[PDB]
Amino acid sequence: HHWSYEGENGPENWAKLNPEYFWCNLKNQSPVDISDNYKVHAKLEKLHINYNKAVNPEIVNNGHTIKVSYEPGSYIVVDGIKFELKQFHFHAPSEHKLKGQHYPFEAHFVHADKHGNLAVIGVFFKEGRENPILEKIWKVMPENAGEEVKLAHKINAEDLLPKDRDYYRYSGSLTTPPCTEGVLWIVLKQPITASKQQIELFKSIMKHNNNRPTQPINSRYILES
Amino acid sequence: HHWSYEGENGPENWAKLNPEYFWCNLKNQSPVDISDNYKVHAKLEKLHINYNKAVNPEIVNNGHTIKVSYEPGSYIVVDGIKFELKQFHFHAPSEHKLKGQHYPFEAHFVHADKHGNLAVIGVFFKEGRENPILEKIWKVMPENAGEEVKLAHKINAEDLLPKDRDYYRYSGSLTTPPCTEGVLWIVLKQPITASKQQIELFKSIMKHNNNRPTQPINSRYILES
Ligand SMILES: [Zn+2]
Ligand SMILES: [Zn+2]
Repeated sequence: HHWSYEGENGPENWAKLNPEYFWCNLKNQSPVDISDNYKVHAKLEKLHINYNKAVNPEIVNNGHTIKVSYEPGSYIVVDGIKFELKQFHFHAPSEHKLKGQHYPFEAHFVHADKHGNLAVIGVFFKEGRENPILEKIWKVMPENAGEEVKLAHKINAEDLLPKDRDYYRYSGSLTTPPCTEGVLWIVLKQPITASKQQIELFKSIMKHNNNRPTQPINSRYILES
Repeated sequence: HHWSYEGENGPENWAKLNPEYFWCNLKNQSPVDISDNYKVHAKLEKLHINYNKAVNPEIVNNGHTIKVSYEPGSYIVVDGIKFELKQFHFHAPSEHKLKGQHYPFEAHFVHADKHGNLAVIGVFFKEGRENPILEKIWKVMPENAGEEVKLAHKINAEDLLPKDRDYYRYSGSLTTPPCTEGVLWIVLKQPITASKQQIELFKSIMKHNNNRPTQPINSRYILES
């Protein structure tokens, strides 16, 4: 009964598939179109990002994305709370839209506080210079679902963030089942770059687009730092 | 199967009473503590309130609150959408807190667009001069649960609002079962007043407090105009 991005098990049917996926049909779902009608400017706190190197992380093709596990000890501080970075993974094209338009590629940095509350940092990619930290992961990326390899290199997830740290903030959900809500989303405004070849290798390995369609904003607003 | 504000069928157990009440345990519930920690100023549209008189409305004591039915044709316009006023009702002490403080009294004006989406305006009351609309309703409010009477007067809900129309805005839920989420909350900054007699009679008829405890803010911000 595997959920997918297409067909009878695609995103419109996710909540039907499994009693745990009831969230996918509710009112505060992600991703969203970031458009002017419901974004406002606000005085938001500076992003506090405290990342160390991950030594030899595991790289997993779970059939829906390429996921990189992160060793404990790296965190962000939001609203006073520490959220520890657990993993990051990729979507092509982007899940979030900017005024109705996709980016070719999006990375999600998934964090959890000590009670398991989630915060995700989203980073957009535009075509351009090959990203060389991406190139370390791509070189060894398992091509088939359910496969895991150990990267024999150190990597720092900070190198996959823009230097400019202005952001959008809203309250949403995981974008794959079970689609749990109460997720803090922080989407960085400035994209970084990846090569067209890096993006296309990811797409052929994924074999299909792996972005969930944007969801109704409902009674939410998006905040802009 | 019946719900209440205390005991075995009180707020922490609402979700167990009825499968339709699953919302009551999720992550975007109301009311909330309006706290400096997660409140930010923002450029928000002016409230557009277009209320006409309601001729001889029904007043119901449903065991949970005193509810006043409003005649069709009065509405607010938010984000371009017309929400028609259906009813208003009362809580003592208030449901929302400010900086951890209750007000003695709170009114909720419940609106719904043509598809049933909900917008609620909250108004705080402090103890002071008597309110003249409240006086008309209080004169004939049913004292026991399950009773209805028709008011023999016209009233305009606009006279239950403050003159100053600054507000807090956030995405939330109904505060009674089924606790549906996707509710746009608009809480007016400026309290108006009810007399000691008005507050005492309401509390006496309700027999017990009828406010839901405040709920975790989770990943939300409260916007201030
Ligand atoms: Zn993701
Ligand atoms: Zn209410």
